[PDB]
Amino acid sequence: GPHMATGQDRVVALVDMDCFFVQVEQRQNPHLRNKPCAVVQYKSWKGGGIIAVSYEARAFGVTRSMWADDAKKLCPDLLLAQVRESRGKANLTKYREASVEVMEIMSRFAVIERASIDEAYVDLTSAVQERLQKLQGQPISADLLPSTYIEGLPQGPTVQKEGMRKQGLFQWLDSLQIDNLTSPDLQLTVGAVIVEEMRAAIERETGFQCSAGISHNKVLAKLACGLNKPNRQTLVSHGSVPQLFSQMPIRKIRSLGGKLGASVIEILGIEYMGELTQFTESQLQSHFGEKNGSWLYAMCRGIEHDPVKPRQLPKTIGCSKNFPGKTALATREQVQWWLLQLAQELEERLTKDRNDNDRVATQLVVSIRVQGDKRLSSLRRCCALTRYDAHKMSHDAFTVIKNCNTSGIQTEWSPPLTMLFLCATKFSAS
DNA sequence: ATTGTGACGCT
DNA sequence: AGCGTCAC
Ligand SMILES: Nc1ncnc2c1ncn2[C@H]1C[C@H](O)[C@@H](COP(=O)(O)NP(=O)(O)OP(=O)(O)O)O1
Ligand SMILES: [Mg+2]
Ligand SMILES: [Mg+2]
Repeated sequence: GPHMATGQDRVVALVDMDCFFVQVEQRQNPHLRNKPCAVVQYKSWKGGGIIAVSYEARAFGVTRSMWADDAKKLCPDLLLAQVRESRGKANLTKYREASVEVMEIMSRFAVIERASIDEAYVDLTSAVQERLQKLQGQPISADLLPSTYIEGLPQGPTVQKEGMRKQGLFQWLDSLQIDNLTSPDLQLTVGAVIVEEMRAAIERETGFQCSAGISHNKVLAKLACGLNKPNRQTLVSHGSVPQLFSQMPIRKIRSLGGKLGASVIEILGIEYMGELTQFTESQLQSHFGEKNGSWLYAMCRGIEHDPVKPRQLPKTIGCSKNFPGKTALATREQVQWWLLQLAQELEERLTKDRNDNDRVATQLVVSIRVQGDKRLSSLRRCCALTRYDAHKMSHDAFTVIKNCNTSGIQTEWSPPLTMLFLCATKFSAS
């Protein structure tokens, strides 16, 4: 009752770019706009691998991971843009730079946590208080929320999508208690107003559209964001959680999409997030550990404490290449040449990072995968990163991995290498 | 023959 | 440190 905290202390948003790499390519090439199109990596094997899909193409069943030749079977008019290739490998620089455009705009409004190349969490608690005191008890007009959905509404006692959106928004705004600067629902609503402004700024200043979730924590904000993609934002209130979670598959919640979530389902014999409420905290800790158990106990009630971390920049800079099937590396000169290619791309990125961000990486991580290993990475080893020099970095990487060659003759490499990876980490101010 | 990333937990 | 999980 009076002492059960409800996880309503913060306003958190998650902003996620719509079909991001496609929008980057559509901005550059107007011929691709408003078309079924996808972004592909490589081309020789089965037309290349799709990594991003416009919503028009999704209507035909085109998905990420699909080979372009197969996507063309579903959508013969599908347009394609290829990822740039440099030093024999896909190079993601255009999309990293477009990401920086977006992240810098978001940072004007509040502290952000860069969660991926196309999404960031925003802690809007302080901006909301500021806007509430600036408002001074004035009601919030539906005109300030032109792309907002209120999850769970309309309910209780039109057949077009926009009409239903507005009905739900009207119900929400009519029930709002604007006199209380401490009402969590009012705080979320003001947060949604700010996120409308943020998303309008992103679109105006970059051309890119995005979706967003607004709630009281990161997990609910991320879940909310997906409910009404594309080009829309969704408010998930604390009160909306019991109905929303009552039919929400456990795998849809961030961090439960893999083996842990499958074990929750298997061990407890449940399917939906809401069913977790019927277990004690101790029961959940007994099955999934102290940390996971406490997290699940609170999360299924809509409560999570994970902070929005003040971090706009990636904390590692990595370069990797797969060598699948018959292309696996089997000679010493091959391994050396590709380590050099990776190191040269890495040195380029690291030198730019040092100039832009006043920091230097101090550790080099070298990872490989050998033919036959089902795991993604076979061995990882670190060494010192003291100079941004590609030849030195590639020589050091080879020195670190050379004992992995089981071949008697040095000139060959056994077993063949199906992946190389160089990662710069452990950044220090400079 | 997904690929190229990137954050964080465990021991 | 080196390995595993999870999601982009
Ligand atoms: N498995 C993968 N491998 C490589 N690149 C990937 C990838 N998954 C995504 N990307 C790249 C390409 C993606 O554009 C970008 C952001 O990933 P999302 O936010 O998961 N997906 P998007 O923004 O395309 O669509 P929407 O958010 O509207 O559903 O990261
Ligand atoms: Mg996205
Ligand atoms: Mg994303």
